[PDB]
Amino acid sequence: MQPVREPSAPKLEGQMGEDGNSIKVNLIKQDDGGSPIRHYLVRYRALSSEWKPEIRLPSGSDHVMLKSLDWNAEYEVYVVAENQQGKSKAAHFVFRTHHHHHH
Repeated sequence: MQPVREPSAPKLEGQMGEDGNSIKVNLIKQDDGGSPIRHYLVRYRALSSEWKPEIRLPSGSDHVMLKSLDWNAEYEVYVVAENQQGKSKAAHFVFRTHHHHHH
């Protein structure tokens, strides 16, 4: 267990949820550390929405698609990886869409 370094923070490309009420954030797809990731945990909150505690994902998930979040208002997302020996540093991003205005 000792030579296993913890995983690196998850990757974030901020791929806009054109789908509406949702968004796509990239996920680790390889062994960043000393052992592969086991699970992923995502926590997010919006201006009008609660801090969802965890969105589960398995090690073999290239991305995570979140939903039940504000789209016409601002929201924040935190995501971490959990490998068989420890956890990754959190990565976080903030987003809002549908902010088009007449010009």
